Amino acid sequence: EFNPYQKGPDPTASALERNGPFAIRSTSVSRTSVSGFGGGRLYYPTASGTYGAIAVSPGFTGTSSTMTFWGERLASHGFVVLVIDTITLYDQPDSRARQLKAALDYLATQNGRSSSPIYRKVDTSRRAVAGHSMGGGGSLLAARDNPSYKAAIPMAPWNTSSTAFRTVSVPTMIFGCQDDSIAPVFSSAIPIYNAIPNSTRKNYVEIRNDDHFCVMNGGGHDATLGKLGISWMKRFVDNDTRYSPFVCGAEYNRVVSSYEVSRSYNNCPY
Ligand SMILES: *[C@@H]1O[C@H](CO)[C@@H](O)[C@H](O)[C@H]1NC(C)=O
Ligand SMILES: [Ca+2]
Repeated sequence: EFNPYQKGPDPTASALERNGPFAIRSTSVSRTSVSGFGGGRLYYPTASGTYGAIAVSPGFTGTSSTMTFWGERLASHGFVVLVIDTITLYDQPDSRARQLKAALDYLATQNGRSSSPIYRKVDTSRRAVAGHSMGGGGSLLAARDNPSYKAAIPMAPWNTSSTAFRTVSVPTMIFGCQDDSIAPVFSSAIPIYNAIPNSTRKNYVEIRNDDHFCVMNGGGHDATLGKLGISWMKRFVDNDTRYSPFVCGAEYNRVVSSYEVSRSYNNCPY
């Protein structure tokens, strides 16, 4: 009933469909300054406090630039977000899983460095992952291999075998793009959703009439996907149950019965 991780005002649909109440800054993380991952783009609230840490991976030949929406939209709702670049454009999901792990390790280190823009902004104990395509698989692999992680949002996950995810205990929200021809939802995203233990808080939202890149910068679903992603991270990274209506109740139903959505699965309520 006391939630120490609680931040921002009581959520409204309209507030969650746009940049949040937290002023943010971004800096880049040079490839040369890190091993474990290929650098990337760091977004953080300027307000004093410690926030959940979120690492986001692009997919095959993907760059951090294509997911800056996720950096800005999540950070502005009260998170520290690192959208990574990979060691190589050709890294497979198991590799993207290690890099997400290492990027989260990096944020924890920088959190103790008085020179860092994120000095004392990172709650080391509250970590989440997300990613596009092979980055989505990577995010679910990292969540499997780091069960202390609070949340995973695989977005249009590629074809890591759904078998690999039968022991995921980390609350997982999967985005699908209905007319994805690169990672068809019916053979890729949906079997992964179904492979996750039913005791694991989970959710699948499928964007109607859109392709593999419907979740990326300019995909055309900033309002709805952002609102779902913010709500998933708030719910599980911040244990903020004010966000339940947006993933399980009235405001989720609004979204998931809307023309924008072609499929919806979940083990609600939570
Ligand atoms: C998991 O839940 C699904 C969806 O309701 C159900 O089909 C399946 O039997 C459940 N799995 C187990 C192991 O009970
Ligand atoms: Ca689109």
